[PDB]
Amino acid sequence: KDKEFQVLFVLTILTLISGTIFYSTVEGLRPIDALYFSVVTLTTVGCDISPQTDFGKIFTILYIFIGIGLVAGFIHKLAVNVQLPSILSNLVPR
Amino acid sequence: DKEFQVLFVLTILTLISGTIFYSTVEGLRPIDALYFSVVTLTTVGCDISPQTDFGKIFTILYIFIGIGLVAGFIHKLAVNVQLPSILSNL
Amino acid sequence: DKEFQVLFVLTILTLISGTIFYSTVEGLRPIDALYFSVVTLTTVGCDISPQTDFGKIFTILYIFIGIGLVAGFIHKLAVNVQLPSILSNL
Amino acid sequence: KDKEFQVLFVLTILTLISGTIFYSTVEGLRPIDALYFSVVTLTTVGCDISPQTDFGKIFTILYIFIGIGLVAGFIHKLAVNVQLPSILSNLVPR
Ligand SMILES: [K+]
Ligand SMILES: [K+]
Ligand SMILES: [Rb+]
Ligand SMILES: [Rb+]
Ligand SMILES: [Rb+]
Ligand SMILES: [Rb+]
Repeated sequence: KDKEFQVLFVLTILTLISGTIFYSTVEGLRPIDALYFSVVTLTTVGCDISPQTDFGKIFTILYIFIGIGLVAGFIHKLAVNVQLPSILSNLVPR
Repeated sequence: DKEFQVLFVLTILTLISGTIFYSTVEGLRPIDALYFSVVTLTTVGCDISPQTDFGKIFTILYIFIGIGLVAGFIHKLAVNVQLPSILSNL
Repeated sequence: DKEFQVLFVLTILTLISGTIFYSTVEGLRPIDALYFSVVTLTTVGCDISPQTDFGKIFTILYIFIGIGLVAGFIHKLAVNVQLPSILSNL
Repeated sequence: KDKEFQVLFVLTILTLISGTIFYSTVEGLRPIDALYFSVVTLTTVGCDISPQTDFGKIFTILYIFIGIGLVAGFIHKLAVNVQLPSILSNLVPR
């Protein structure tokens, strides 16, 4: 078990929870839409919508700067600790 | 190089999976479904988004499932594409 | 850590430079100019684009000038932000 | 002088030239807008516009897959061979 991976996972879940609550409260999005906006923002995919309120713009700025680094670290650890071992195991002739 | 070959195959299958899902669930044309799948997993982004809740949840999982895969494929593809030029001018 | 400090400063100045340019040349409000600068250099992207040719050329140069800087800053910021949690649960 | 950096530079310039010509021809954009769309696409920033024609969609797909890797490699080499040495030199007390 990788502690760095566990922390990055919990931090990402809390980050996405925080984003969902914020955008559904301040920007008036449905929780599902708020979660989607948080995910596509922190993975840098982006969305067709932007925050309308100045508070949403400021939060999104800070959210982006801390969130991108965490999610990116989680995606890296997810690739090397889970997806890559699973791919390798699944390529073994049995 | 079997490393690049497997990354290609995985990327193809992932993109196929997205094209099928978005063309059937989100009603996009196949070419538009593929485009959405590609720009989503490469993080270029689109000027549309899934309008169904089912499509939103899928795109979230689709991103985490495929974003790292496509990143690895783009890297290996870059190496193979530029290596002839590096070797020629060297 | 002076490494993180200099990356912070450089990022601040780059973002300030974009906010000034986009608020004056592209007529955005300062907060919107900053938002555009941030989402452009982090590659999140925006639902607008510069409408003047001068703004387009600037954003092209602005991307190549700052994209690598912000990437390095986001990495160092990530390390500093998560390191207390790593150490606490270890 | 770094040959890898030189090749990555020339390849990026040719890639952006190719994109500009394509999008101004097939998608009917002004050359400046075509170049902008090529840059923001290959850096993954994205644009508010998407290709309208099916040929533009297919080209953009292939363009993205080859273009992102090259531009990303150029940006890396630009950071380590040019921007970072320049920053370090500019931080030297004189
Ligand atoms: K975008
Ligand atoms: K967009
Ligand atoms: Rb809400
Ligand atoms: Rb044109
Ligand atoms: Rb991106
Ligand atoms: Rb984007």
